[PDB]
Amino acid sequence: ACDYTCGSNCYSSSDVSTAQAAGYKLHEDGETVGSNSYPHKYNNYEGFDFSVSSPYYEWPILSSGDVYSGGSPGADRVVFNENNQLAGVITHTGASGNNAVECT
Ligand SMILES: Nc1nc2c(ncn2[C@@H]2O[C@H](CO)[C@@H](O)[C@H]2OP(=O)(O)O)c(=O)[nH]1
Ligand SMILES: [Ca+2]
Repeated sequence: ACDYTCGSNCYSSSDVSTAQAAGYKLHEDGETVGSNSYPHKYNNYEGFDFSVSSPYYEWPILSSGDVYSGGSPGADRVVFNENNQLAGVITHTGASGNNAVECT
């Protein structure tokens, strides 16, 4: 079973932790990757009830299991905060335009 399911993509807690560590590492170094500059602030326009405090940052999580290193970020994102706490896993899949929904 998936710990997080973003559309058709299935993620385990281990996939999420691995992606989160990568994103957070770049964040503490003031570094960014990809044409879209990841990680970057996640504004929470959707107003998800993250139990973890802001500010929030998003980083891509890939269905291939690889850690994001530039190139196509796909539609899935791990969201974490300043304390390296997981806020949630979200996706653009199944959401109109640039909106996002949570992975269930
Ligand atoms: N849907 C959504 N996108 C956000 C938010 N904060 C940052 N973004 C990013 O801003 C872009 C334009 O709104 C989005 O496509 C998304 O980038 P990602 O593609 O990196 O997820 C947010 O709170 N909601
Ligand atoms: Ca996996």
